Amino acid sequence: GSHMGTIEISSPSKTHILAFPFPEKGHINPMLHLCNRLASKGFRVTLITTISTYKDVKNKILINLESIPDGTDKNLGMNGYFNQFKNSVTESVAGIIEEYKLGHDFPPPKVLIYDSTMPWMLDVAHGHGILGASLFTQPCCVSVVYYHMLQGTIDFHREQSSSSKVLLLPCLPPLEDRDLPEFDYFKEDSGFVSNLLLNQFLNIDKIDYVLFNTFEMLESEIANWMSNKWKILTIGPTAPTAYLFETNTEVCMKWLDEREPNSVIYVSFGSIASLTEQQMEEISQALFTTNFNFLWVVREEERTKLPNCLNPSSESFTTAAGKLGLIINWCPQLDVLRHESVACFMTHCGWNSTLEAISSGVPMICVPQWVDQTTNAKFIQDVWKIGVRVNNNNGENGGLVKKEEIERCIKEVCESEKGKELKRNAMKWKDLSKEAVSEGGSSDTNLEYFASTLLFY
Ligand SMILES: C[C@]12CC[C@H](O)C[C@H]1CC[C@@H]1[C@@H]2CC[C@]2(C)[C@@H](C3=CC(=O)OC3)CC[C@]12O
Ligand SMILES: O=c1ccn([C@@H]2O[C@H](COP(=O)(O)OP(=O)(O)O)[C@@H](O)[C@H]2O)c(=O)[nH]1
Repeated sequence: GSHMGTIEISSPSKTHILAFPFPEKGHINPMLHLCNRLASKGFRVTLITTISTYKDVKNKILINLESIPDGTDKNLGMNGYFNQFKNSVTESVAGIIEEYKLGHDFPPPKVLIYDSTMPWMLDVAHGHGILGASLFTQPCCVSVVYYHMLQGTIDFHREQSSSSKVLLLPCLPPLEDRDLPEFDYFKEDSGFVSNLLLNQFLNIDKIDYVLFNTFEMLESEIANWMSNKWKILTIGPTAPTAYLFETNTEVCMKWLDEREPNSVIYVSFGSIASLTEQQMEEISQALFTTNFNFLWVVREEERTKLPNCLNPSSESFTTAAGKLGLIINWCPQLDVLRHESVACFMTHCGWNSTLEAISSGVPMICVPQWVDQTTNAKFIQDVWKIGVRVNNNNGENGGLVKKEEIERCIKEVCESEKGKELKRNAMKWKDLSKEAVSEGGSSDTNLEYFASTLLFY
């Protein structure tokens, strides 16, 4: 009694978060993990995705799901394709924000978490009166290389046949030419892919929340350098400690359950990369002669590039070394990596696979293909010391990696005493990533900072 007044409560359950990943699995997956964490804190979370990825996201998922049209003419070059994409999703998401601003079941949107490679989405959020959070899907270390490239002072031009160069940037180890992000692979479209990653920093000072899927201890020096400059929040890994529903889960878990512990080489080049027939044959011949079992993901659209001596969703093998192999179109990667049967991970070093391996304690054989995969491999081998990087036959990044070189790297990681060290290092980093996302860890604290401040008056 006695008093008279109204109390108003701002809590996660009446706070509405919008999330909009770039429509590729290396962008969708870290976003979905973050959304799962945010729903667990009680927030209302709506995931917006393009119609052509919608069924994939639906199969994987508390989370409200909205589709938007693709904006993909499929007939234009990369520049016109992306600009149509930008225009379509700009009006699409603006529309959704406004429906929800006038709705009554849901709270009005408080923030839009958008993919860092769609920086024009900050203009949509701010133009419609809500906060913007930019989710980077690459590590801090390679992201700052893009910032220095955008600043245009340092010369990143390279004529690698004339001389060799080493680049020193603040709070980064020296970077050889092969350590830089790889854009020449894209040939005529190299400038476009380049611009797309440089432009992540066009509005960096206007972003309300700068979110990186990494943990501070993994990237201490450069994260501090970026925290001083832009007040970033390292919130990773967004994947949980010991999930997304992936395909072939029961098949892969049953197969791995029937293998000896620490006996399986897990091989994946991610969702996008496509290897030449020659490269596939080098890998095949290594795997069929090594002293280990193997689980090798070859995507459906890549099966025809397999060697002549090998359509079918999966194939089982006894190898020429007496071991067992399984070739499959897709696997639950996080569950595979955390299986006791897995000895090591031959990976293209996409950032999600890298951080999922780190979070799982699995040493890597690095076969980087392009963009940040080269830089990631440099850190895996020489900084975190949890893998070895293959050497391309010719000196180049697009050069063939021979079976003998693959074999050499298997023997080092899996049979040598150096490999036992690499595995010790990987369990150390596994514990540190677990510590970062547990109560009082830097990533747990940073993600709570994001969540708590959303509630502020
Ligand atoms: C570099 C890029 C954008 C930045 C994000 O990190 C996602 C990657 C995926 C790979 C890359 C895109 C940029 C667009 C791409 C060139 C695009 C392609 C168009 C094409 O004809 O071949 C591939 C699909 C995806 C793509 O291959
Ligand atoms: O057989 C597979 C291969 C990949 N992935 C997942 O797909 C993502 C691949 O992203 P990454 O950044 O490693 O490389 P990209 O596909 O973008 O080249 C990661 O979340 C993997 O966990 C998977 O679930 N099953």
